[PDB]
Amino acid sequence: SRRRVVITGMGMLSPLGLDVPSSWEGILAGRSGIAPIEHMDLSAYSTRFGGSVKGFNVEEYLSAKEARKLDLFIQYGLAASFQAVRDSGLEVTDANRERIGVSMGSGIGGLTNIENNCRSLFEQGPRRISPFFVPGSIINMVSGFLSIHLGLQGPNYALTTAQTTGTHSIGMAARNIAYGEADVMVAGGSEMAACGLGLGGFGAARALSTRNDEPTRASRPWDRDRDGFVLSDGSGALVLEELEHARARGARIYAELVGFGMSGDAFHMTAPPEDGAGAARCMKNALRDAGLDPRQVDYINAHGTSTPAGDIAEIAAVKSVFGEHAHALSMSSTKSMTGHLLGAAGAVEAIFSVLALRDQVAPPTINLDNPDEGCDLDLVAHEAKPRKIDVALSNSFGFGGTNGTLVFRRFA
Amino acid sequence: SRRRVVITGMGMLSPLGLDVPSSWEGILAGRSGIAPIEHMDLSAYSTRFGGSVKGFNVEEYLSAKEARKLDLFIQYGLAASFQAVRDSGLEVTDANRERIGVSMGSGIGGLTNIENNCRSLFEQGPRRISPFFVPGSIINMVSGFLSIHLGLQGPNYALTTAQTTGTHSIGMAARNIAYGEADVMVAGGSEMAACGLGLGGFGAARALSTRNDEPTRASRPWDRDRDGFVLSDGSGALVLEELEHARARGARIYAELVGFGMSGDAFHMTAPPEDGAGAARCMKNALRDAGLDPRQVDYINAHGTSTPAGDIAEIAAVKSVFGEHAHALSMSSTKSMTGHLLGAAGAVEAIFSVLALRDQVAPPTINLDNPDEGCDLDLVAHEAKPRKIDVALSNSFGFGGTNGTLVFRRFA
Ligand SMILES: COc1ccc(NCc2ccc(F)cc2)cc1
Repeated sequence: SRRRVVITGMGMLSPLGLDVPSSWEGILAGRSGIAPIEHMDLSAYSTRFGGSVKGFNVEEYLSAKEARKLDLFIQYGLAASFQAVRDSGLEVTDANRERIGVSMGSGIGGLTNIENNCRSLFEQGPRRISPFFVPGSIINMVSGFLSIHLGLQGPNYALTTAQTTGTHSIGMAARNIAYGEADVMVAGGSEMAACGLGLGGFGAARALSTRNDEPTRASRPWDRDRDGFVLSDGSGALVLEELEHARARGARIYAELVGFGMSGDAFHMTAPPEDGAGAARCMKNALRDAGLDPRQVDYINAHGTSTPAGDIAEIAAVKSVFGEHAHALSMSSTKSMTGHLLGAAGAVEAIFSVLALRDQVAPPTINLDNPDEGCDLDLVAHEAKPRKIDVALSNSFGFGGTNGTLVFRRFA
Repeated sequence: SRRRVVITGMGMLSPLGLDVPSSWEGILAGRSGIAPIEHMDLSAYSTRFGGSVKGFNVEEYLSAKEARKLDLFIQYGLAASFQAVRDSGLEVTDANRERIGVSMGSGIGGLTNIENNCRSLFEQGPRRISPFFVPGSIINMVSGFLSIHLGLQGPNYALTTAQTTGTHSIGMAARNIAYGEADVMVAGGSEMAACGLGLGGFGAARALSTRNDEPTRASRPWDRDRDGFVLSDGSGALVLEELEHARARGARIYAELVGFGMSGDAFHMTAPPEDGAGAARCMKNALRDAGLDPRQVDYINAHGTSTPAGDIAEIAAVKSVFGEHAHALSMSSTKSMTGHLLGAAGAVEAIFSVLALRDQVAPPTINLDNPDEGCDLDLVAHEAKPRKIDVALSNSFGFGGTNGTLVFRRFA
């Protein structure tokens, strides 16, 4: 019968910091992590900025020997995973290693590695492709390498649901524990898509903000002057744990994961429907899964990408689901500060939602100077809002019309 | 308590054929789909052959214009998915569309598109990158395009667990139905990694057979002269359906899916442990999930990749799990004929396991001329073996030590 799932450990690399506390301090202070990109010449590109991880030292985690084999998205996912496991206090033993698994996802995986090996193939020939190209680039190898380093023998998999990945990874990992397939899961996502192929590919779709002359103001969810998402890098990982397992070992519990929803839009390969129908179906699944009155929802960490169509679809969905209570909850987009970490977005945002519960504060939507037509909810414009938060919802939406919602609440 | 899951529809593209019955006819005849790769200069590569899909006509499924937006691996996944849904007879309605979902995965996704967009980027710069590059290449777009085309609003996701993808996709879709999150799922995988990057990437790791002179003899699982796997393309899709739902509409039921196991080796990035301890845990987990004793197993569709270490690990795993019954079951690698479809391997081999149940026949391991040291099980060398099959397993063991096992049973 379905068991309860709690969060005992969290870990992160973001554009705001090299761990959770440093990232969260930036979130509550309204700081932007967005800056012109330094790692490549982007003069031929329409977008030349994004949310980079600043000062990442892989030798805090891995030998230089091993680090050289791995795409940055794997390095970031392992860094977040190691933080989360250490934060949990969990000791892996022969008695429990079969009951601990990992579901760390990515939207794109090792794009830097692919580009670099494609350059070798075209300029030199196939004999110059790295022997480590496949195991060092493909998406499941955060789950794989973490399992090898910590001896995790439980369910070992990876989701790839584009901008929904982190949310789906956490929800499905919670189902593994709920249904008895595991007692512990490390789950979340990681992404490093900031190479020519990534900025070029999103650029070709005209999906990205082109505010190159003022990057900290580019990401402006629900602002009438928004012009697309800001591409960002990093990782979130959480340790999910069966409740009685956590209680038995005296774990610190941050919050309980009470609900998870998925739905497909079945609308369009890339565009969300303007009315938010799929996001509404997804949230209602998640609230019913959590056994909640929708009026119990205090805080929503929106997907809030700063696209014209996405941001308005989310208002329409929240109004449809919550009716008059839509005017009582607080909803914010931390992408205003972090940008869009794509497959890691739902992972860092799940962590921000849990910290909103721990600290009783709604993070701000920075840059919300002129709310667009119909964007008239409490969007926590400019400044963090201390408030009562018993229930927090984290939403994600992605290419293929794929929707995820996580529902967290305080644990006593 | 759990609902029962049955298979009511199957679809496939393989190196043996453009549908299930053509592919299966090849399998029971011991035919190879392996040949030198055409319309591609592989002079500089150590492997010049593999399993290509021959004469695929995407315009049976899509307009030319919609096909130009999608990587081959997406085309192949959609072809198998549309076949599977047709074969099921299912009518999607407003009354059931929220209960029908998709989980079609890939190990590598859009390598051909990545390669062609790299070419444009390096030669001409980012302004020649296709606008459809990202949504036409990312792994969740089979689930996405299928949901949009058929109006599916149920769980929409994609797994990427390397060579385990197709098995995990089917197993986790089965869990969705068993635990009441959906009534119908389309599940499986697709792969098209025959470009410079795929042949070059696996080749750089010296993971591929280099038997260029005799491509049909390259894939020789458990044979003492095997020298690595053969890279193959295609797709498999199954319609999974809650039993009472299948019976109420008079569906043709092929078989029941009674068990799913997952484990992690936690051993090595690309090699299994010599004793297959992870594969043994995974099969034991799958049989426990099915409430079956190892002695009830009749037929195993092996992972059987034709790698030195992989093939011997599976023999050790089977001897460990099945003890005095290990010689009584039949175990065959259809990869002897199809080669290794990576993320689609588990999907086409689940279909072959179901068909082994329908037709009471163990498919051959072709090329098993000189069984290696300790390869003394019934490996169905050279020719198909009619036999009693009530319970069939299908195993997948991939990079990162990620394992999957499906248990299928005759339905009456
Ligand atoms: C935007 O284009 C894409 C980028 C990545 C992927 N898949 C993951 C992946 C494939 C091959 C690798 F070597 C490493 C990762 C597909 C499409």
